[PDB]
This record gives sequence, structure tokens and C-alpha cells, in this order.
Amino acid sequence: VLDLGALGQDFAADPYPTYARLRAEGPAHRVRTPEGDEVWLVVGYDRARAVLADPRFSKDWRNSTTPLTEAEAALNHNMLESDPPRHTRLRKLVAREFTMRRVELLRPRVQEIVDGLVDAMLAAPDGRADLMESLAWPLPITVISELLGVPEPDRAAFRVWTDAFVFPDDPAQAQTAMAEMSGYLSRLIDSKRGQDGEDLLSALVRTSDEDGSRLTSEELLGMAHILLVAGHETTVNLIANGMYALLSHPDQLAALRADMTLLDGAVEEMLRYEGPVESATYRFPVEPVDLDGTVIPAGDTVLVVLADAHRTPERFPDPHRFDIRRDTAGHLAFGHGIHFCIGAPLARLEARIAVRALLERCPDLALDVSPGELVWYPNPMIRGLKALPIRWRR
Ligand code: HEM
Repeated sequence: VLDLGALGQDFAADPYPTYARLRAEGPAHRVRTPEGDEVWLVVGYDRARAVLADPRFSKDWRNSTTPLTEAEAALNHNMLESDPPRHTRLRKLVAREFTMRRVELLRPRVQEIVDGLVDAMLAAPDGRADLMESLAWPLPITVISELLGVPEPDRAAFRVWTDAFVFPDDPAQAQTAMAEMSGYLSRLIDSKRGQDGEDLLSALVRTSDEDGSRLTSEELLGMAHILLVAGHETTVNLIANGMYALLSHPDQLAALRADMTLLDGAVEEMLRYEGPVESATYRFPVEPVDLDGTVIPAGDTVLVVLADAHRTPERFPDPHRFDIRRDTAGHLAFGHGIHFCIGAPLARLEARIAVRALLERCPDLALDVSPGELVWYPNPMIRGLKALPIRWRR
């Protein structure tokens, strides 16, 4: 068993080599996460892709031998942690709210939000700021919060809770954060009841109250939680990671600035090259599964290392090169199969508007920190930065 925690920040900063060595030996490996969790890592583009859509790997905890704490159990009734027929019903309930068609209608508002955030950031007295604090975090939380009716003054709280989840300074920290959030969400849900809010949460509350068969009280909390959390944490990191890749690759940045029609393709490469989801969410084999000779017992935790699939030479030639014009068709940054990120259209909209706004309004935009000064999350599931200092005055 490889102890990833023993590799320290060197692993967090650059985990790809480790993932590659493992892929060379086999598709599945038992590892010890920095958090102390003993789990399985599935590496290799082909294998990764197959497992993601393989019904033998359930996402329903009833098939997991790992116990759910009280706090975790309260939020566990969501589409992501479910298999059909439950998953099918939960997702269909809100699928229409997130199609590209619907999401496109949000462009004017997303533009407003970005414009305002950029206006505030560029007013910095010394032409310096942290992109994470000034844009990466604020944008996604604002968008999903307006959709789900989370009052603006309560938004800063999710960042605190997210930090407690991502890089918990203590196991209990994560749990306390989950209980707080769960309580906040239940109260918010309550405050919506009876009122005629036009936001999605209010709509969901109504649906739940009118027909508990379509959405039980527990599935209601589960939905509020997954949509709000998955609704911004990864987007925040895509924006920061992507802008970091771009600004740290002079020729790619110059290429994009020279032909902004390459913007959409650049965002795709950011997803492929430095996607926010290093490893997919927990999967549990219903029955023992044999992967090219290795047998993962039923009930064990399995993480499909998307980060490694994206560095597989066979699918992405010269994988370590950040190439905005590269062919990225079929990458797994948004997953694969029935769980394919329901927020992909929205994420792409947010990321594209943010990156375009920074380039078009900040011609002298540059990094204001050195690689060694950057702090990456050790969690094998999250690829992200603690902060991203930038400047725009040469
Ligand atoms: C650029 C950022 C994004 C990335 C890379 C991302 C990535 C992913 C991935 C890889 C999965 C599936 C993981 C697995 O199979 O275990 C997923 C699921 C999900 N994501 Fe995202 N996501 C992003 C943005 C969003 C946004 C904006 C929302 C907001 C609606 C969202 C909502 C969800 C939900 C609700 C699921 C569950 C889908 C299901 O189980 O059917 N995601 N996301």
C-alpha cells in the first residue's frame, strides 16, 4: 500500500509521475490517501473510461462496506451517490434546468457578474490581487446561489465549509462543517416553504411538499446540497488552475491573445491539462471485480484517477504539453456515463466568460507568484490552488 501522505506537497504539486508509475504496473492499486483513507486507484484512460460507465461499480453506499457518519448520512440522498432507478429520477427532476439551451439564457447575467468582479479587481491600488479571491471563487458561488436562492450575505460561509472539506486540518473539522451546512440548508429549505420564491430551491421544496413520492424530504436536502456544492467547488478550481496553466505558458497565452477564436478550445485544454477533478467520486464494486488480473473486493472504495487518464499518451500525444489547439474530444474532465456532470454546460459558460474577460480587459495580466510559492491540495480527488496571486502592470 502506497502512502500518498508520505509524498507530501511534492505529490500534491505534481501527482502525475506517481499516477504514471502505477499505470505502468497495473490498472488498479491500493493506496493510502493523505487524509488517511485506504482506497483503490484505477488509472489509464481506457480503464478509467470503462469503469466510470461500468454498472458493476455502484455509487450507492448500500453497496459500500464503509460506514456513513451521521452528518454524511443526512446529505447522502443525492443523484451522484445513487444508481438507477433512483439516479434516473433525481436527475430528470432538474435536468431541464441545466441543459445548454437553458444555461445559454444565463449568459447576460453571468457576463454582468464577471464584469462587476473584474471591475472591482482592476481597481486594486497596486495593480495586484489574488485571482482566487477576486474572481475564481466569487463567480461560481454567485451563479449557483442565485439559481438556488441562497441569500448573498450567507455565501461566504460555503467557502469556509469547502476548506473544511477539501483540506481539513482534522477529520472532525470536515464533519462539523457538514453538520453546520446540513443545518443551514434545512433552515433555508424551511424559510422557502410557504413563500412564493421563483428560485429552483423553492420549486424543489414545493415539489417535495406536494408529492413526497417524486422527492422525499431527505432527497430534498440531498438535492440542495449536491447542486450547491458540486455547483461551484470544481468551477472555482477550473478557473484558477486554467488561468495558471495559461499564464505559465507564454506561447499559449500569446497564441490565444492573437486569435481569441481559440478561446473555447483553450478552456477544453485547461480541463484536459489541469482539470479540477483529479479523481472521480467514490465507486463501490457490487461484487468482486477483476481488472487485468487485479481483484478489487466488493464494497471497497474505488477512485478513477481522471488526472491520469488525461496524461495517457495513447489518447493525448505529448500529454505533458499544454496545447490550446490540441484535440481534446472525449476527455473525462466531466466524467463519463450516467453521472456525466449535469453542470458541464454551465461550467463551460462560466469559465469561457471569465477567461475571455481577463484577457480582453487585462492585456498585461501576469502571474505574481512563483511555482514553488503555490499551494496545491494533497487530496487525490481535488486538483486546486489555495491562492493565485496575479498582477497587471509591467
Ligand atoms: C468546471 C467544473 C466542473 C467539473 C470539471 C465537474 C466535474 C464533474 C464530474 C467529473 C462529475 C462526475 C463524477 C463521478 O462520476 O464520480 C460531476 C458530477 C456532477 N456535477 Fe459537476 N463539474 C463541474 C461543474 C459543475 C457545476 C457548475 C454544477 C452545477 C449544476 C455541477 C453539478 C454536478 C452534479 C449535480 C453532478 C452529479 C451528476 C449525476 O450524478 O448525474 N458540476 N461533475
